[PDB]
Amino acid sequence: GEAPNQALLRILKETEFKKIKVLGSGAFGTVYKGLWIPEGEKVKIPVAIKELTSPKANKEILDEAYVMASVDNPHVCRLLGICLTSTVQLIMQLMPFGCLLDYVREHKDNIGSQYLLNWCVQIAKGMNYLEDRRLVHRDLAARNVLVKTPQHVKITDFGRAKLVPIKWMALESILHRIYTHQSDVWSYGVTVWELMTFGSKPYDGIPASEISSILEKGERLPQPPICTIDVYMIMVKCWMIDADSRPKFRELIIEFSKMARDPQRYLVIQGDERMHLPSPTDSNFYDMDDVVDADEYLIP
Ligand SMILES: CC[C@H](C)n1nc(N2CC(C(C)(C)O)C2)c2cnc(Nc3ccnc(-c4cnn(S(=O)(=O)C5CC5)c4)n3)cc21
Repeated sequence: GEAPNQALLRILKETEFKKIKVLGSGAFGTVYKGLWIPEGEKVKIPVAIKELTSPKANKEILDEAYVMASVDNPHVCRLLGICLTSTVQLIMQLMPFGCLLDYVREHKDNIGSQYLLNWCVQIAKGMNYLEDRRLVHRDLAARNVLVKTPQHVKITDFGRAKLVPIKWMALESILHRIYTHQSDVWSYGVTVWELMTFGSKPYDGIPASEISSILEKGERLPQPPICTIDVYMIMVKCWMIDADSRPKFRELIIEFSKMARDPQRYLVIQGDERMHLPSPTDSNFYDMDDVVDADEYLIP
């Protein structure tokens, strides 16, 4: 059959989690900001703690734990461990800049072409990795891309990942519930559109029930003002009826990489290049002592 999944599920003690405060709540559940202080290791890891006491809630979150514990890529979010309390909690890496959707909306005036094109390469890299691991995300959107640093993004939310977000879904998925890596490619094109429009809602005001009809007639999301025909043509290719005619994620990495070498040729932004976003070599970016990021804290 398939290859044995030898990933390790780390059961973490409640007593090892300090300075807990709410980051956000919604349909997704509740995400808390915390500090993981393991054993006598002299490390304080900034963490995010997710929870959806119901047996069906524990089933769904343990399915997300299963997928999230099985992934290992710089552009994908890995599970650090789980905490078994009244409800099952997922322990993950704190992404200080939150989701990419809210980031593009709040920092629109300082987001340049190089940042936008790099985010596209990075999302495609993480997506290609999921394809290698034979995983179909089934919920790629700008809301599910987290910002570690303005120059480093990662894909998350494995609640729907396998081996309804209508406005992000490929037409085969809306009509026949068919999900493939090529259906994820359609969602990637919508994710790209969301970025290029600085967080615009796709098909705003249009009800979900009308989307399938809109797509069948031949209607697609419009060309963002900053997008050259070069960038939009890539988005359009992700939205073709025939899934096999859509680009492969490895081709999106190549296409956006070439473009990111001359970003002003592919994205037209007023007051470009001069736009600055916080870097790790800048003041007040970071007890403070013994703080180690999850990407630098390997195994026990
Ligand atoms: C995505 C929204 C979630 C509430 N959230 N908010 C953050 N903070 C906002 C705060 C400021 C204001 C300072 O910007 C940063 C934040 C930081 N790290 C992680 N960490 C991770 C890591 C891996 N996965 C997840 C994860 C998985 N599912 N979800 S979700 O269901 O909340 C997603 C659909 C929104 C988050 N979170 C998640 C974070």
